[PDB]
Amino acid sequence: VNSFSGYLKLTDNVYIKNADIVEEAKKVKPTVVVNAANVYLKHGGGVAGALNKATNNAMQVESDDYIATNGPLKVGGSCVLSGHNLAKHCLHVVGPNVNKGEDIQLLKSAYENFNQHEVLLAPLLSAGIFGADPIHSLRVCVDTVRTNVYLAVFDKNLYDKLVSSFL
Ligand SMILES: O=C1CC[C@@H](c2ccccc2)N1Nc1ncnc2[nH]c(Br)cc12
Repeated sequence: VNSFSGYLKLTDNVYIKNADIVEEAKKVKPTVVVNAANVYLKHGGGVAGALNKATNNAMQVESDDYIATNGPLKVGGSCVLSGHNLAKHCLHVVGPNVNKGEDIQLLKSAYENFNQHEVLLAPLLSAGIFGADPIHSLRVCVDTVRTNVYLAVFDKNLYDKLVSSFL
């Protein structure tokens, strides 16, 4: 039993809700919140910009130190950093950005990072400003993640379409 509330159950382990991931994180304080990161951990917009703003830029300060020490992430890769006031940990995961021309096959590799954590609050990777089809992203999530994932979808119109079309 965990503290997530109001989710529709898609599969044994995948759940979905129309919610702002920022407000959901602030309420649940999950062990792991997933960020829709880029390789430079520059949290300027989309989910990343919103999560970082909610930390009063502390996520960005921590991220800049991480990059100065370790260099950029790989597309499809991840790193674990602090969750600040939102969660215990933030798993920064880099899905391919279609608006940069990156290989959508890397989306499965991106979701594989979730399997290192028993329970996660997460957005749909490569959706939104990353330019991929969110229906496809949900399919890859369901077919790749085996741990318990609670997906927050900000756009209500998109949420209804994802549910109505789910196989
Ligand atoms: O609906 C969706 C589906 C695609 C996803 C997204 C991911 C990265 C960049 C842009 C969009 N997205 N957006 C949010 N998903 C969850 N929580 C959110 N909070 C805010 Br603000 C936006 C937001």
